Amino acid sequence: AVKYYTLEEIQKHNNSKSTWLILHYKVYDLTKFLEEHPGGEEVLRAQAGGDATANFEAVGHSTDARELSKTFIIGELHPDDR
Ligand code: HEM
Repeated sequence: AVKYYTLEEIQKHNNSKSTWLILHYKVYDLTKFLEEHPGGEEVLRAQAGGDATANFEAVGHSTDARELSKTFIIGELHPDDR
């Protein structure tokens, strides 16, 4: 199962209270990951509300990181937005 969230909504979740972004048309809550993320908070938060696939892939991110991302998958991008 998965919950679908609208890009509208995701754009509201783009700051300290909620840092969510699209990667590969899925919604990753990194809100409680800001401090943890070795790349720093601002790098995600800058793209948050938007898609960051290109950045995520440009950075490579280890298999383990990709796997860890699943732990933050809170939903998919709504098909209306896809
Ligand atoms: C999907 C959620 C993400 C997870 C779980 C995650 C996890 C990690 C981890 C564990 C590292 C260490 C690199 C490694 O060992 O593979 C890292 C580095 C990094 N991440 Fe992420 N990341 C995520 C999303 C993003 C996003 C959206 C961006 C910002 C556009 C980003 C930018 C970076 C940068 C700049 C580094 C540092 C690379 C360096 O050391 O030069 N990450 N991330």
